[PDB]
Amino acid sequence: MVLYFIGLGLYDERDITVKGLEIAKKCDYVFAEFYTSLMAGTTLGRIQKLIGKEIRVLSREDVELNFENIVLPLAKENDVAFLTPGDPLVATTHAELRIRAKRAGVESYVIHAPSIYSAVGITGLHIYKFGKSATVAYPEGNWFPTSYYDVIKENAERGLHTLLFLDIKAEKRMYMTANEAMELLLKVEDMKKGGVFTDDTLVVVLARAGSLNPTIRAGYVKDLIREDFGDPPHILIVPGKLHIVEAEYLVEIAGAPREILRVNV
Amino acid sequence: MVLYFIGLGLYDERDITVKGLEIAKKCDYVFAEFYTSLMAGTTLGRIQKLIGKEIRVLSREDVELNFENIVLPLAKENDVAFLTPGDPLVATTHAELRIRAKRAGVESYVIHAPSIYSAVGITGLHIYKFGKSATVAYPEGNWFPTSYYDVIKENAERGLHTLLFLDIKAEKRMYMTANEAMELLLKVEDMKKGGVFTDDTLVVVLARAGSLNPTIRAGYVKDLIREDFGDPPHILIVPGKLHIVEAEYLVEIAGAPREILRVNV
Ligand SMILES: Nc1ncnc2c1ncn2[C@@H]1O[C@H](CSCC[C@H](N)C(=O)O)[C@@H](O)[C@H]1O
Repeated sequence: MVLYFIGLGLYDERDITVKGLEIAKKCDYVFAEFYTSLMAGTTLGRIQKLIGKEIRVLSREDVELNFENIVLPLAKENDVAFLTPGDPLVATTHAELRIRAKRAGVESYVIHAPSIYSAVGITGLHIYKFGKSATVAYPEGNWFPTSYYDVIKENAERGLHTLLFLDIKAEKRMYMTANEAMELLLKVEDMKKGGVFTDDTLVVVLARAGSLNPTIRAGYVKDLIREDFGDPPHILIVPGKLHIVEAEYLVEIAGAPREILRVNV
Repeated sequence: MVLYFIGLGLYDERDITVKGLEIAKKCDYVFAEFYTSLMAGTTLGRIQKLIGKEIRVLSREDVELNFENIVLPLAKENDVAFLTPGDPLVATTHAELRIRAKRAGVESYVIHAPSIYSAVGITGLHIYKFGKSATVAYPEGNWFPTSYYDVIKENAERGLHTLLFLDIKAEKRMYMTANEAMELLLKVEDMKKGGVFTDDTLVVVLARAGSLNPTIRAGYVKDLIREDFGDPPHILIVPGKLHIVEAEYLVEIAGAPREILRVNV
């Protein structure tokens, strides 16, 4: 009669909360999805071992098209857990699943966990200053999405920071790197000429948030575009005007140039 | 040798991540602050019991004025942890404490935890649509804060949602309710008259996020301003233009008026 949406957190199998782990252990059935994002610092086997339960992985179609046929039936007469990377319901499509639960006569509860949306606070940038968020998607065929460029423009215009989620081919386990993201943005700039993202733009890269050793780097595009930020996942941030306290953190903690103190404050 | 900033999560002691617990358990000294937020479902004793260490609570003055005199000295010869509600670097000024650690020759690490900033996903509103955030501060003396009103206006103009952190007076044990926040906004509206926040404005309230049964309610101010949302902490949200799926969730899960389903595109 109960469905639990449990977040797995940021990077490895220990990023789940104590509450989530204990609840998952008591569930009769445990499902999971790894298409909204991945858990780069662990494996399905390591998560299964920690939970002590067999974990049935569901694809995007399994969830979007057949959630009520695969998960809800068992949730009708048993305690069922649905695991997702990060914090449940941050991914736009998750919320709706709670409605399906209601219509199936199944109760649902949400067990939160850290999300990159909030973890970016480790960059030293004030969370309240983050504006609208966006995703940089790989272009392909004759399709070249550029909406994320406009998000940056509108946020920076109001002195706000822009969080850019980078594309990921979950099934193929291919992660877009911050370098690839910067290359694309310069390419979009060259096409839109809005002076939004250039070699002189200050950016912040956060890699492997959740790990005890994430890479946090800040600097101008011209200097970071070919820097090695380590293994995925990577997140790119284009900050707006900085509070001096933000700038000092970037310099002291993220190795940013002293120049940002006079150019971006 | 090291200093750990470990988040405790949204509501109770089990909201800490497994990573944070295992690390805290092995630290020599454990400090904490409980003035940046309110964990309404636990107590110091329960947290102490879970971690198996005596937790020394620090006041805002202890931290802001003497963090380097109380915490850092020990971190030079021991493994020290600093616990905080939610995520240690979200809507707090704790990030700057990492600079003090550095300048003191102390390596610091951050362990994230569920944050109210991302937990808002449970309201059904798309996280990427949230714009700048703000804090509704208690007026004091002849000083009546109003900056949060302009944040809502700017976000609403762009079709973005606004997350409003509500004030807290930890030592005085005062936790601002959504009702009180709504009252203050109506007053600011009377002054500025920007038509930003009125009796007809649609709002969303989230109370005690993190608990298994948080209060999630959506409706018009005139109808919710006197409603009982349960014990604090509370958060208030002023949605921008809604996607149909957001409206459906607000109606099905947050009990909003069915008329909002009819979106004005
Ligand atoms: N569990 C909860 N439920 C509802 N609101 C919460 C909450 N936790 C925090 N808040 C809101 O956020 C304010 C504190 S600001 C600090 C937030 C904390 N660092 C975090 O990451 O969660 C509270 O006064 C309240 O307005």
